[PDB]
Amino acid sequence: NTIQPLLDEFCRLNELPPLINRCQLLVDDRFVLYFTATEDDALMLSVAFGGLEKSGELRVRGLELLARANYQRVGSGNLALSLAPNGRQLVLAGRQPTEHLNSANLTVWFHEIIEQTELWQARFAMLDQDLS
Amino acid sequence: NTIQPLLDEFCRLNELPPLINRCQLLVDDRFVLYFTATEDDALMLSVAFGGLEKSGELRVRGLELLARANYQRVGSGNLALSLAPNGRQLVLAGRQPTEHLNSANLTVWFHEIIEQTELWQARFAMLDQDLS
Repeated sequence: NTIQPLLDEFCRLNELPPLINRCQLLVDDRFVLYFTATEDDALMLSVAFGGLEKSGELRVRGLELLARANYQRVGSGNLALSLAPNGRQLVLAGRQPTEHLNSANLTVWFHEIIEQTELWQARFAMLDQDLS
Repeated sequence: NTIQPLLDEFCRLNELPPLINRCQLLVDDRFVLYFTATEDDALMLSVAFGGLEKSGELRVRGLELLARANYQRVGSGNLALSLAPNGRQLVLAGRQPTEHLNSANLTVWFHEIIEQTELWQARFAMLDQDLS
């Protein structure tokens, strides 16, 4: 119904600190996942996993990867890759109506986005892994 | 397919042809809207509304607009912009499980993707409107 009871049950089941506007939770000592209650009865999950180079070929390479990655399916909730307004931060986010959410599949969705984060962080970091 | 009756009721509700994998519907004599049954028991709407310049600074400006577009909510939240595998076509597309899809909310969605299509077509075309 409302997000707070579902988040409490979610936090209980997976053993996570309490959650509050929006709230955040640190995951695996590595990512900050944000939990936002939209206006139209949906819960958004968003995570910043990296950054785009400021300029040059490396920016363009990351930009071409960004643009194409959203064509295939990224995850549940219409998970999508994007760039924050500062032009630098790489973000994975999606939202789902709270009406169809309960603790179990909120838990599968949490594990899906963490999984996809790690894969995308890896892929973007591998653009600049060559040493001369 | 299991969702053919819903589509046929959605069409017939909206004065539209019946629909065939995937179906294509020509909308307002301007857009070819695709309906796809995904392998996730989901319905995917997709529309190609334009294309990125093949190369040069106008391509990069299109890529920058592409990467930022998906940070905001597009429509409700179940729509994202992407570049097609061919690297040219700009695509608006979103997924939703058939589970709760009814003819009513498939109508609100179908009007939303067409509306967002018109918005983003205009925005990308405004990248190249100055004449010297």
